[PDB]
Amino acid sequence: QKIHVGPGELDDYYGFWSGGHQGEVRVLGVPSMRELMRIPVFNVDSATGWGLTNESRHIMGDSAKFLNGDCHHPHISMTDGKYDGKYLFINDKANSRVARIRLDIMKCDKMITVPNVQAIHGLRLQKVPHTKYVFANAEFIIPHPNDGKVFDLQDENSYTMYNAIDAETMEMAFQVIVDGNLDNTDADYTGRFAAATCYNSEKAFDLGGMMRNERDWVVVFDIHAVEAAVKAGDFITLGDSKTPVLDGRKKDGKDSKFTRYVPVPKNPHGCNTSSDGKYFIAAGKLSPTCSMIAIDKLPDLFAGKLADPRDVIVGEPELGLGPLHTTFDGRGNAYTTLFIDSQVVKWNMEEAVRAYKGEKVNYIKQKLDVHYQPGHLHASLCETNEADGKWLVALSKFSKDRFLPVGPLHPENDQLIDISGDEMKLVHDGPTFAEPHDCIMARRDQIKTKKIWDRNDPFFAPTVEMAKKDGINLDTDNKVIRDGNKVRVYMTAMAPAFGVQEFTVKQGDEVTVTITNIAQIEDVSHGFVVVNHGVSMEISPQQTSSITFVADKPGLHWYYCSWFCHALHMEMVGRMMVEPAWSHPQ
Amino acid sequence: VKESKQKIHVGPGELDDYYGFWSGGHQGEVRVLGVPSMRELMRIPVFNVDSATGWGLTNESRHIMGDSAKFLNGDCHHPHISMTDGKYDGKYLFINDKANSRVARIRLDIMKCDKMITVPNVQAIHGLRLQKVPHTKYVFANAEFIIPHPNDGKVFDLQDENSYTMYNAIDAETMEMAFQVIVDGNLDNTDADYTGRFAAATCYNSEKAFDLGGMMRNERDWVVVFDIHAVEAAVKAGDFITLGDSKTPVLDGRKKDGKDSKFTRYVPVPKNPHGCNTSSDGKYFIAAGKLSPTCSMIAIDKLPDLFAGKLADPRDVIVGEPELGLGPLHTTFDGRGNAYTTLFIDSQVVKWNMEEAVRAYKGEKVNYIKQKLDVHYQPGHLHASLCETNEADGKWLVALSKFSKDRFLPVGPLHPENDQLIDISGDEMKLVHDGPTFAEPHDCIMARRDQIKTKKIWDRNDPFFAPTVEMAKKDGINLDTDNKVIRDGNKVRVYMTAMAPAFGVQEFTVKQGDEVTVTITNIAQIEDVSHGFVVVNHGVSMEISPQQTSSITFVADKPGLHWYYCSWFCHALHMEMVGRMMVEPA
Ligand code: CUZ
Ligand code: CUZ
Ligand code: CUA
Ligand code: CUA
Ligand SMILES: [Ca+2]
Ligand SMILES: [Ca+2]
Ligand SMILES: [Cl-]
Ligand SMILES: [Cl-]
Ligand SMILES: [K+]
Ligand SMILES: [K+]
Ligand code: NA
Ligand code: NA
Repeated sequence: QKIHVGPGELDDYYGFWSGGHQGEVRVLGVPSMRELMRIPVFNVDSATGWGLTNESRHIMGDSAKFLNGDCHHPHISMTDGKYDGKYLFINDKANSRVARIRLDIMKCDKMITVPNVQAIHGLRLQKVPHTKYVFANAEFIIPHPNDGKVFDLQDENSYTMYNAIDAETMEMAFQVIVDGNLDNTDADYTGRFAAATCYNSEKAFDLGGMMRNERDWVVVFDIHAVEAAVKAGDFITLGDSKTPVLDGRKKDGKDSKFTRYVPVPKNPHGCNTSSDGKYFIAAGKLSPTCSMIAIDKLPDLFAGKLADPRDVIVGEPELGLGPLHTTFDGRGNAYTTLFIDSQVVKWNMEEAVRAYKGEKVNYIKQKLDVHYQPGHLHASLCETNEADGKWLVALSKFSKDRFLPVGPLHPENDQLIDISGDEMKLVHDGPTFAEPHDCIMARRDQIKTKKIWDRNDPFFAPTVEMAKKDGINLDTDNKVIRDGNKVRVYMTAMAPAFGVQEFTVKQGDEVTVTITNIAQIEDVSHGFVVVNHGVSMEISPQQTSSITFVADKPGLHWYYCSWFCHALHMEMVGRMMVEPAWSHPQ
Repeated sequence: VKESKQKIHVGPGELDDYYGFWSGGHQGEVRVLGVPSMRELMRIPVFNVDSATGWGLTNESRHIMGDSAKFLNGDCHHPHISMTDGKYDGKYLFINDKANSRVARIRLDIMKCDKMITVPNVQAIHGLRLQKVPHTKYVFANAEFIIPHPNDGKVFDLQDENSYTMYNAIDAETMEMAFQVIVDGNLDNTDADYTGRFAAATCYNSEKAFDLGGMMRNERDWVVVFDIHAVEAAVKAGDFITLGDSKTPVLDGRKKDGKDSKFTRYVPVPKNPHGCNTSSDGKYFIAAGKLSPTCSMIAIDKLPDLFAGKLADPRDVIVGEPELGLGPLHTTFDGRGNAYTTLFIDSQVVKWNMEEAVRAYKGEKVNYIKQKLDVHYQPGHLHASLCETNEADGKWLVALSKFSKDRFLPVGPLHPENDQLIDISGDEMKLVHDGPTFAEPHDCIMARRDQIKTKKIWDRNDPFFAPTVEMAKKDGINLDTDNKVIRDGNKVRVYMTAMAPAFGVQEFTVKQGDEVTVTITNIAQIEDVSHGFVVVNHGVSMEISPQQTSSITFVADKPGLHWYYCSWFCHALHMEMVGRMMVEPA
């Protein structure tokens, strides 16, 4: 398997890395492991202006006031259990959001703050018949309402919820109240079932409390039952949110129609659907095991045909210390990170099942040392029925001595491992910033990107509507619109000249600058920076972008094009002249 | 005969040979790479807001940024490492911000920005380089754009006698201004000699024009040479003025009725010259012709005669003007007598011999051009290892090219820069690696592994958080031991230690509207065991590495229970390293 990509060669896969607490999404080439692009999401990007521009702040909504995010879990939309390459979704644990990235323009195009919850952690997508729902875990138990009268996690109105978002509209679809809490989640290959791990069945807030129970569980959701209750109007709402809320808690030991709780040791973490659709596999973490839930026993479980929820468990292999996550080669082997033992363990799922029935058999095939303390791992196409068994990435949390010293803060070590054969082979150590937790790979032919924007793209359609009210034709006009103490500058941009090279305003005016890059070539980006005003944005071919700032300083203020576009790029500049306040009405 | 055949593969467990410090371009950070692997080992936030470490959110970072903490953007170009006796000493890295007119200093032992200055009475810090000999006493910085003085909105005319820009000298060690020199025209790039007496800067806008045609009118602009000794003498004698409310000594380096200043000489050089690079043998200031297909070589040892009025014509210090190709922008050196220049139009690196160019300028028929290597595409800066020092080792060359086109997988309308690693150890340049990068790093600098020495854990006396230690002292707090909540009206100052896997303060209660400061001291002594702190749905995030104290301030504006958690995976029980803020309603 080609390991190195030389000058002029292309990578064979796209990799989409979470940015962790840095808040962006990163696009890598695999197997070179080089970063090809950064996609700002919850971070503020000085380069493109994401978080500064009107278009990006419109997408972020009120959450544009936050300059931080914490993302863990990127996933690609699917149709019939295969990537369709339309969208990538990712969580924000810090400010309780889900974001959608359009993979044709490689930008976040939608973002939602999940109502009535704290901390969106686990996230994964419906596989079949396609990604109708984005499933997302809120990790922390809170009071409802959370108005400061009740703080007790044991109150009957303290709980967290499972969250389903409509992938296409990026509006909430429903929420399910659960017992305990929620960690990671995955979905089956039928559309009926989803599952999530819980580690705080104790509803405690201290370390010892959260470890009290020998088993927590994975909670299984019957989405068909949830949808049926929603259509029937059998739901409630919380606070000011219209999201249908269904109650998936037990009451007096009796199960709800929406959930079943399978006892699983212990503070389990990863929750991974095998690529043959057979199992939800939960990583035992504090228990040295994984628990294998037979998806084809779930209908019987929900129909009272089983005596004990544990009856849906058909394997519980002992693997090593600190199992966190599992992935799949598509040849019937699973791969699990051992955080404490600092290894990846390769094991055969069907032999673990046979061992659980007492048939003594060694289901462990190999243990590979990684460096060090691995969290997530990802095999190429593992989340689809096309799992190809070629590449594996294990994302480790302590790199110690594997890279040059760079001070007290160390990079992470994401190691690329060749799994095309019987023996796992460590091939590359990839240092990364800010703790990517998880990543996802896609074949090159599964991603189709645009090189020039469409003029009707929804990303800036609101800006086009604003332009229309001013009588502006964005493709041709270079005009300064005045409206009280607001100034709206509309210009075209074409290397190496701004279409409006100077304009004059009053001190204190609120200035919006809208720029349309009227170029037709590829890779001809322009920028716009106003010196000493904290103003910066990108405009790529056929894109319209805009930004708003207050001209709070009298005098002459230069603006310039930031994106090197030309031999005369140093010279693509303009001037904003600000008349002093003492010369205008006080 | 000697071949170019260095290894570029750095396998698992092997370490890079050099550090690379890349500018973050319009994204605003500095990036630490390993060379020759070209992998990114660390990101150092400077002018960007970093969600991961909290740079731009924490009190320590906003203290360093001062009032400029209000800006969320920067635009970097030119990273340089401090020198002693013309060799890198590994103490500091400096970098410019063109967007908000700043210079930042990075401490290379902790890999953090530790000082920042907004340069007074200028717009757009672009060109930047360090004094070499006897050490980096001054940071020299170009303000690119001509502005009115004062810039109070009375005069906008850039031809006015009080419209100009200035050359800036910052005291490298105190990061206070040392002096400014008014110049004719504008300033592009700058470098310094190997004695401390002279510095020089290219000027592309000798015309003081605002339009593209106006800026290209003069057949020749110049490089302006500064007699720094003469500037220092005048400051010591008190022969200076000050501008506005800045105490910075200001010297007038303009020509007056054709009469030269004591501080400057203007050497005519074609055309809109751009790069300004000092050869590693200290013989030449080499100015790249850009619009002229040449480089101009200024003999540094003729400059004393120039300033003494011993030379008939300022062109007499020009001793070479090789013709190289289309669009020469920047030059670097292998220490063997060759220069390497980027040809932006021809899209090449041209290797040429400086002493042979000097002889050609006298009329000898000698071919000084050795090789032209195609690069991909449109190179700007380039950098050979240790080129800025008398130890230039002739091993590696990076050319930083602005259009990557088809050299990487497509990733939408925006494309990465192509930073290409070239083996120059032998007679033939050899292209060995294409490195995609984000946001146009413009330039980079390399250092031997043994020139950089970093701390593995923080010193408790570190100036970086000394103001926080002082705050703690005023509250009677011992940061190494204490877990306490101080109440001060509507202000709450929480102080806690942190150790995997538990915050030293796991709950605290405040009043809605209180201003909360959380100060955390990581009392681990194990390398690489960093913790984080995130307050859910409050926009609060920061890093605390071993023995560091970090603090962050936010308003508790939402009643109810609000979770905080450790963002840095630190322990098998990382998910459970959490606490609760309880906010009582008003
Ligand atoms: Cu958020 S957890 Cu194992 Cu996913 Cu990192
Ligand atoms: Cu700022 S310019 Cu040729 Cu240096 Cu990039
Ligand atoms: Cu437009 Cu550089
Ligand atoms: Cu401290 Cu994770
Ligand atoms: Ca538990
Ligand atoms: Ca000129
Ligand atoms: Cl998982
Ligand atoms: Cl230069
Ligand atoms: K780490
Ligand atoms: K570019
Ligand atoms: Na939205
Ligand atoms: Na300062």
